[PDB]
Amino acid sequence: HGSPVDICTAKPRDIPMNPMCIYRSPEATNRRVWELSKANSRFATTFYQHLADSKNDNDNIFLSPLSISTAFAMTKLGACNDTLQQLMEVFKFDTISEKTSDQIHFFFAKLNCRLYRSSKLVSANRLFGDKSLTFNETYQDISELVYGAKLQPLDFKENAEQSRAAINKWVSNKTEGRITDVIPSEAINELTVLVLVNTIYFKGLWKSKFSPENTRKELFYKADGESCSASMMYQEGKFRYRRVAEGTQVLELPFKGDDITMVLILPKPEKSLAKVEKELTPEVLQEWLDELEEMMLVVHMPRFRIEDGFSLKEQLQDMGLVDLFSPEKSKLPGIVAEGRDDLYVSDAFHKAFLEVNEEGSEAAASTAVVIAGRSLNPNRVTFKANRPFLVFIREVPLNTIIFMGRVANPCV
Amino acid sequence: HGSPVDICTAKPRDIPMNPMCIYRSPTNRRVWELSKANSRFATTFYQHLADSKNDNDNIFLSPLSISTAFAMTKLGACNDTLQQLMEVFKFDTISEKTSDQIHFFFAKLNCRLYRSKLVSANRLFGDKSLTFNETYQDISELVYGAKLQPLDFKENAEQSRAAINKWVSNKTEGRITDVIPSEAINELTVLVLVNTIYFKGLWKSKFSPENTRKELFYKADGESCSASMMYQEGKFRYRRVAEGTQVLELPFKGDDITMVLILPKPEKSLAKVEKELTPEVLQEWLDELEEMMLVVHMPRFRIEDGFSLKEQLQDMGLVDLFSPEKSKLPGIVAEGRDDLYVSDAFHKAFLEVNEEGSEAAASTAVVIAGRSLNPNRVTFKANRPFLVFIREVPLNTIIFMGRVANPC
Ligand SMILES: *[C@@H]1O[C@H](CO)[C@@H](O[C@@H]2O[C@H](CO)[C@@H](O[C@H]3O[C@H](CO)[C@@H](O)[C@H](O)[C@@H]3O)[C@H](O)[C@H]2NC(C)=O)[C@H](O)[C@H]1NC(C)=O
Ligand SMILES: *[C@@H]1O[C@H](CO)[C@@H](O[C@@H]2O[C@H](CO)[C@@H](O[C@H]3O[C@H](CO)[C@@H](O)[C@H](O)[C@@H]3O)[C@H](O)[C@H]2NC(C)=O)[C@H](O)[C@H]1NC(C)=O
Ligand SMILES: *[C@@H]1O[C@H](CO)[C@@H](O[C@@H]2O[C@H](CO)[C@@H](O)[C@H](O)[C@H]2NC(C)=O)[C@H](O)[C@H]1NC(C)=O
Ligand SMILES: *[C@@H]1O[C@H](CO)[C@@H](O)[C@H](O)[C@H]1NC(C)=O
Ligand SMILES: *[C@@H]1O[C@H](CO)[C@@H](O)[C@H](O)[C@H]1NC(C)=O
Repeated sequence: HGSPVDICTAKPRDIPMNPMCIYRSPEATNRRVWELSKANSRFATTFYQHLADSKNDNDNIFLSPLSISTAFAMTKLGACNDTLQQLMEVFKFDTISEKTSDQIHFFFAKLNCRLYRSSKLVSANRLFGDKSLTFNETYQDISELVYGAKLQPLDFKENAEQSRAAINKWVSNKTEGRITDVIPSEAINELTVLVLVNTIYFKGLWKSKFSPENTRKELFYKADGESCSASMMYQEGKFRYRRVAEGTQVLELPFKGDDITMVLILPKPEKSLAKVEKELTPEVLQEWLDELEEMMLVVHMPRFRIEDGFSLKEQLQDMGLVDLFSPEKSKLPGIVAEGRDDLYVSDAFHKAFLEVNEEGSEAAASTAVVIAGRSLNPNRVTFKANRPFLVFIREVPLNTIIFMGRVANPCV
Repeated sequence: HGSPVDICTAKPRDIPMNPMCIYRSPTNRRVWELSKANSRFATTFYQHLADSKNDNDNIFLSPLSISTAFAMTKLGACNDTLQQLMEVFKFDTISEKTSDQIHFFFAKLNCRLYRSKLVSANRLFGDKSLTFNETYQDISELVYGAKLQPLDFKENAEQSRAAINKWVSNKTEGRITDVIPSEAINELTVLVLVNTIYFKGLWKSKFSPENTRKELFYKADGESCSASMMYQEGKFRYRRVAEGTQVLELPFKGDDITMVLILPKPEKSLAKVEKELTPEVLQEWLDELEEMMLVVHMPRFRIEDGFSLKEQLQDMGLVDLFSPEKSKLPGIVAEGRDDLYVSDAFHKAFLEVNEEGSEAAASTAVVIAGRSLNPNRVTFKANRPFLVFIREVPLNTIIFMGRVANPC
């Protein structure tokens, strides 16, 4: 009698499932799966902000924070010491009050089971290790059981570029031809050892379809004030909506099953999207969603397609002292007379001197922090018009942000 | 009737410390814990600095000085600005609770440090036309002894610049003269927080001029030049650690302040030693250097360095995972290969919205590799570039540190 092992159902009894190292973290569904979605959502918003920071407000942005959280959780499996701790912290997995890092994989397995079990929402993970190497069995086993990531051998040593073409094809296969060149040229060479890959594919139909005979060409105004032609869709009906504080709007468009929805966030005609992006936290997002009431309204949005991509190594390691140097984001309310927070460090310098001779040595140094007050120029476009907005594709019962981004240019 | 409020004496309760905001982070153990944090910023920051420079250029800074100035700047920070500040400077690793308690510990440490000559002076220069918050002003005077001198930025930037620079020059015996560059201050400048640190000690074991000789020094780019090398033999704390690195400690009259020189073995690049550098590693080396009779020979030289902190700090978010040296992934390959690191990682995404619904896709690829090679052009035994640390031993504090890449 043979029975296929399944983590969703229960853990094996003999197959060892313990990572090589362990990090003990500080401090209406499953408490575990819930707290993990909360951590994931915390990485999504935090990462998004940093991402949006390094880009031009005229550029679109689109990513799957869940996808990223998944790939690195998979990579975490073999991490140790400091590498493991940083990973735990960077992805907010350590915000799960008291819990060893190895428990994260199982909660992650419980989440993926609930997510990928109306509207198509699939995911596939895979490991591509070099054929000449011998990979650790427990690692290979945990990866297959927790993330369903089997290890496929490739010849990086002798056939890098062909191996790359292989991994890219696999991913094109798991995303219906949508993601074709995930791994760039020269990214893989004879020194490569293992490539961990995650993919997520989603395609749903509106619970409340739009009718083609109602789409119209209209001018859409970008952040820099320039305009372009856009096809705007139109329909009126009952939709969950809400006009929050400062005038921000939140609109939820659900897909056939109702458990996956698209949430649109538009700032007040006078305020910029950047104001809404910096204020974005997982709690704020939750408050908005919470206080959403259904009502008769006219939904007016552009039909478009956007493709985006970026290096995580680059983005992840550039999260240092950012706010203090930003006129918009800097918060230094304590310095001046009465809360004046337009203060920000315009620049800081350091000078040092060292002399060593027969009698001894002399050393000097000075650090200068230069704070200045400034402002943000007014927004070019103030009149009501089609402007850029935020987009989220959520799984509601699981409180999970699958996709998210900024639709800054839905043209041509 | 009147007793000056002195923090070096006081206990947490006595000193009323209330900053605008607070941050909750996850028994002189504190002063100790603070020095560790500073030391951790020190190494982290150095590695990043060394990284963006040419291995042929010298490097010299005072991490303590930067930590101090930004700690002073932290007094008026809030929300995300305050958290980042707490984290980037590793203050969030101090087993405490509220972000305000570190200014109390930093004061305790500055007390022990500044009472060989080792002094420090901090001052705030605000625009005369503005009104500065009284509490902020009081706390900066109490904790860092930073008084607020008014200057006319709004009307006389260039003159005010000259003023601040002259004060710095005064507190560093004319060593640091142009800390603040031109155009760095203008009509919109509001406040300039300045820290200063000066040190001058004599060797506990002086060097004799009659023994200095010009010797060839080989730089990182291969070429060689002449340097005046000092010579003397005696008992010094030393040690030839793992991977063949040498650590030498030359103390100053008083023993409480010392210079530590770090030299990698011939076939190892200084750059690789810089990249592997961690507070713990540094500690272990220092921890048990044995005293022994040996011939110490080092160059006599001077180096002056300066740089903008914005660029550096803005990107201080590195993760060992992307570091060939520091990455730890012993669980992937059988037996435990240590050299595994993520060479790069990519994300790609797609979204299409139309009348019928929407379609989204995405992939994340993490590429792990091993066998990273650090260029090494001077692999023979000769005078080469080394690391320099000037530390306070009873307070395990790194006051100054740098790279001597060209004493010529
Ligand atoms: C200067 O910055 C100060 C921060 O260091 C800031 O102090 C805060 O001021 C408020 C109001 O004066 C205090 O709140 C008081 O009032 C509330 C309600 O009236 C009481 O419940 C409180 O107990 C308290 O009595 C804050 O406590 C105080 N924060 C501190 C110092 O702990 C000043 O407001 C700033 N002043 C200027 C000129 O802007
Ligand atoms: C593959 O990675 C494994 C981590 O998931 C790692 O597991 C460790 O394997 C060793 C065996 O060498 C276990 O040590 C055992 O042996 C002693 C004496 O026989 C026992 O007393 C111990 O309690 C233990 O059972 C480790 O405990 C085990 N680590 C854990 C926590 O699972 C393998 O070593 C790696 N294998 C290869 C090929 O590198
Ligand atoms: C930044 O943090 C401070 C607290 O450290 C927050 O201050 C509170 O602001 C609200 C207004 O929304 C007031 O009702 C409270 O009285 C404030 N608390 C204090 C200091 O008494 C502030 O809201 C935070 N700002 C952000 C980024 O949301
Ligand atoms: C890394 O952690 C392991 C246990 O997880 C420990 O045995 C080892 O000494 C650590 N490595 C270091 C930092 O020396
Ligand atoms: C620096 O300031 C002191 C007083 O604080 C003054 O006496 C001294 O002359 C100044 N330094 C010099 C010599 O310029």
